Amino acid sequence: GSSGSSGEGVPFRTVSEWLESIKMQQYTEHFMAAGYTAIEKVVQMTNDDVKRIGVRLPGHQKRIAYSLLGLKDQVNTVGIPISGPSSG
Repeated sequence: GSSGSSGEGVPFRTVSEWLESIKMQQYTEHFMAAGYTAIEKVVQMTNDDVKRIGVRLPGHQKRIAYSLLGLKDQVNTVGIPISGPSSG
């Protein structure tokens, strides 16, 4: 352990900036009604939820589901993500 620069987490602050990123802002109206106005809850929802919110298509589903993975991953990471070319 060590004390220094801490923080970081979720990349987006609103569900709009998140959905719009994957061309799914049109579904935002549904996400809110379902109770996913905040990314904090948008990550809690399961794959099935993505089908209940309104999305019935295969693509629109994966498009969001795949995006959810990065959300839970971002909040998990204490700082910046790993990479190849980096000292240490």
